Amino acid sequence: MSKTRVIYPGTFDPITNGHVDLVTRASRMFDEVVVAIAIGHHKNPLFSLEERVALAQSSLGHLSNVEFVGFDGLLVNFFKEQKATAVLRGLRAVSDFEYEFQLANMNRQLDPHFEAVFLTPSEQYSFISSTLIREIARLKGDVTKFVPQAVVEAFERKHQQGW
Amino acid sequence: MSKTRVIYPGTFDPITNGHVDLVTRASRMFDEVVVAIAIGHHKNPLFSLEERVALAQSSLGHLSNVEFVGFDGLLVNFFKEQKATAVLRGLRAVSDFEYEFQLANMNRQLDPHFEAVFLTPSEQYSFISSTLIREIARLKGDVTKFVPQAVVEAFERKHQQGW
Ligand SMILES: CC(C)(COP(=O)(O)OP(=O)(O)OC[C@H]1O[C@@H](n2cnc3c(N)ncnc32)[C@H](O)[C@@H]1O)[C@@H](O)C(=O)NCCC(=O)NCCS
Ligand SMILES: CC(C)(COP(=O)(O)OP(=O)(O)OC[C@H]1O[C@@H](n2cnc3c(N)ncnc32)[C@H](O)[C@@H]1O)[C@@H](O)C(=O)NCCC(=O)NCCS
Ligand SMILES: [Cl-]
Ligand SMILES: [Cl-]
Ligand SMILES: [Mg+2]
Ligand SMILES: [Mg+2]
Repeated sequence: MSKTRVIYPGTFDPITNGHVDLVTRASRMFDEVVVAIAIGHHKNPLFSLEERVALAQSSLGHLSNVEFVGFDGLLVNFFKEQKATAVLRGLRAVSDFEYEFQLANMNRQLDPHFEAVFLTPSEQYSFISSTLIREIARLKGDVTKFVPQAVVEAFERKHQQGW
Repeated sequence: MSKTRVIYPGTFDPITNGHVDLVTRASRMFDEVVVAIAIGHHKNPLFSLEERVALAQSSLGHLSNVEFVGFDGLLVNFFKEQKATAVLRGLRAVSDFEYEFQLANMNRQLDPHFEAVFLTPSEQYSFISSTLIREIARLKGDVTKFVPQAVVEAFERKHQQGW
């Protein structure tokens, strides 16, 4: 029996309670979990790579089997570099499901060793996404219930700097 | 690090190439896989429990980490009896996805330890289901491409007995 290593890729812009839930659930089922934060070199995140990693390590660092790594390029190249057992994704909605099904098959064609496993969210997180959180915060709403406290504060320090 | 045990529940009536693919993929990612064949005490399968188990062991017995077990009752009770890490399901279509999402949440309410992981099929199996296979065989079509050879023969021995 070998050691299992799953990658959880994402922009994590920012990390939410939903992502925390998934990573905790995955950490119980596999030997190593890598939170893989897509840099977004052409794709414009609100929070920088450094902010995103730090926000993630603050919510999940207490789990000893979870690593945190920024990446760019083709997910299958990252998959091979990392020697991963699988990629993990969460599935919140039908459109997620259909995109994810297509990506899994495309990746399996690029690399026959590729594998994708999916979790569905607990219902209390099923309505939460990074995009929507950004939108409420930007309009000065309160996102405390949907994100860790460190993310709450990070939104204030964006309001207060201008970047 | 503990030993992982996932249950793959199903009627497996009969097992298809799609199910074989999923179980092989799961066997690489977890320490033990249990093919859990729902007896169907009120729910009328074409093939008996004994036929279904045998057909499954014939396709998958070569994998040393796969067990085969009939069960009835509440899947969460089976989950606890088996001391499982998770239940595994395949997701072929949108309607699958929505039923599975609801069942995972219902089960998580019955037992907070419950967990469900999902795989999507390779595209060459994405159109295959037990129900459709039964239907083609019943109308004397050829199911050789969609099922292991032992299942082909089992359909002949049903044509030739009458049960
Ligand atoms: C798809 C990319 C951008 C990352 O995904 P995304 O931008 O959607 O990230 P985000 O952090 O918002 O979501 C992360 C994942 O967790 C899931 N998730 C998020 N929030 C929740 C929640 N509350 N509950 C459950 N699941 C959730 C998402 O559905 C997603 O699978 C990334 O994988 C990537 O760029 N990959 C490399 C590029 C590539 O190779 N692309 C094409 C060829 S493959
Ligand atoms: C849902 C039951 C009947 C089994 O599922 P089902 O009858 O759909 O079995 P079947 O063998 O056809 O499918 C098995 C699984 O593999 C998947 N699958 C089948 N063929 C393929 C394929 N070609 N590719 C990918 N996935 C596939 C299915 O989508 C399904 O998840 C069973 O779980 C059950 O009865 N559980 C206990 C009852 C219970 O507790 N029910 C309600 C309270 S939870
Ligand atoms: Cl996003
Ligand atoms: Cl069926
Ligand atoms: Mg998201
Ligand atoms: Mg089926």
